[PDB]
Amino acid sequence: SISRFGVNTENEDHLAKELEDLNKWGLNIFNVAGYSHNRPLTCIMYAIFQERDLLKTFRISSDTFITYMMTLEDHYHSDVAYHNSLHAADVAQSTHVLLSTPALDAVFTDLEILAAIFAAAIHDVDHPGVSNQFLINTNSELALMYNDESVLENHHLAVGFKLLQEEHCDIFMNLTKKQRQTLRKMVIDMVLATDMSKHMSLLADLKTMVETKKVTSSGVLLLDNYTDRIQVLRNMVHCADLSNPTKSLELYRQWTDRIMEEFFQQGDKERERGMEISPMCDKHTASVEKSQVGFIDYIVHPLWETWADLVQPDAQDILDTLEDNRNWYQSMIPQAPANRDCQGLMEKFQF
Ligand SMILES: [As]
Ligand SMILES: [As]
Ligand SMILES: [As]
Ligand SMILES: [Mg+2]
Ligand SMILES: [Zn+2]
Repeated sequence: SISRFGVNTENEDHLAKELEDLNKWGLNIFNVAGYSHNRPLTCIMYAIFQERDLLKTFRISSDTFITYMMTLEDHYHSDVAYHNSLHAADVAQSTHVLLSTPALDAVFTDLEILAAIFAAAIHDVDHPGVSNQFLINTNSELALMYNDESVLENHHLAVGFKLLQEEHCDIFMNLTKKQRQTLRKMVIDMVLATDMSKHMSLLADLKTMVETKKVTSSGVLLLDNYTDRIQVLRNMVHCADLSNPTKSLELYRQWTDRIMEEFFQQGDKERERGMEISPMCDKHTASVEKSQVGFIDYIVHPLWETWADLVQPDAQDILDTLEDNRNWYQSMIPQAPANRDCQGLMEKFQF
């Protein structure tokens, strides 16, 4: 209901224009946030669920859905530069687009589609704007609870599911016990997979799958067993999570400005607490351009190249944009002279 969003007819008309790109890679989620009183995750998720008739299929009332989504979205930190609800909204919408790629047509069940989009929506909830290592190094209660392993990722999941218990928030109330068990299994799998420390293993497994790749007479992929389906889904969400460099430059630049701002803020916290500054977190040493080029060359491109292979020729335009964006950043490198976590990777592979 538009009233729950507090949007007037004028901005509702603006949103109607923006949402024409709901099923497109070119959707501008920044504009959606601007016309929805900064509730891009709830707005885009509502639009997605309506578009896919998910509310109908799973007997989720608009009331329960919006209440839960607004609750979830409010648990993202609006003062965190990158890992906020705008990023979650972007990953959710990007996942929604990837799910409809021709090569995957009719491959996934409605429960798997629900699980993937839900996973994308909650994958960074209650993110503090600092890395797992920062939490571990400060002897954070969170790190102690999760034994220093995928600390934030485990937390995002715990929060995402815990919020279903708040008043009028159980969007899975009408799923069968079996469906809830299966969806929960898949969501946990996908969110845990967003831990950048698992990237290399994910890509390797994905490549191994592309080898045994099977298609139909029309070209559609064939995934008849659960293990292969969840493997594609976990990589799909991971790709959506790493899709910023594949969007139009106007968007990509904003995403980059944001992640750097977030890294710099962690750097400020480290300096404030007498800690050594983490890689990429010192604005007076960080090479933004070099870092993006290196990150694309060693992490993003390899991943998307593999995904494109799996769904060829579906993701060709994405690869072209990624290439153009990479070369733009390489050109922007101030005319100069001659680990296993995002921050460490960006510093290591720095071009
Ligand atoms: As909306
Ligand atoms: As991320
Ligand atoms: As990252
Ligand atoms: Mg994350
Ligand atoms: Zn993310």
